[PDB]
Amino acid sequence: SLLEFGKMILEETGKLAIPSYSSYGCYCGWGGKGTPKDATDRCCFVHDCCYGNLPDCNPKSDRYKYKRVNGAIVCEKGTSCENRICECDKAAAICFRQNLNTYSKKYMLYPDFLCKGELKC
Ligand SMILES: CN(C)Cc1c[nH]c2c(CCCO)cccc12
Repeated sequence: SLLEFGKMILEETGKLAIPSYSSYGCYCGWGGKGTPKDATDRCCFVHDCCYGNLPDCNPKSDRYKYKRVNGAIVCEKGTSCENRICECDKAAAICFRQNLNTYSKKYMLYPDFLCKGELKC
C-alpha cells in the first residue's frame, strides 16, 4: 500500500514521498502520459508499468510486509498480489536511490500540458 511505499522511499532516499515524488515529472503521481523527463521520472514510469502487470491487485490499499537485511529490502511472504506489489515498490525505491544525483526540483509540480509524446510499457 502507499503506506509501505512511502516508508520505503524515505528510508532509501531521505526524502518524503509527498511532495518529492508525488508531483514529479510526467509519471510520479497521477501521471499517465508523455515522455518521462529524466531518470527519476523513468523510475515512476516503470513503476506504473509494473503495477499495470497486476490488474486484479490493489497496490494502493493492499498492505504487505518487508524487512531490511542490512541495507537489502526483503519482501516477506504474503498473498501473491502482496508479493508482486512489494517487488514493484522495492524496484522503484532502488531506482530512486540510484538516480538521486540527477533529481531536479524544476520537475516538481510539473505542468500536465508539457507531458507529450508516447511510450508503451
Ligand atoms: C491520497 N493520496 C495521497 C494518494 C497518493 C499519494 N501519493 C501517490 C502516488 C505517488 C507514486 C509516484 O511515485 C501515486 C498514486 C497515488 C498517490
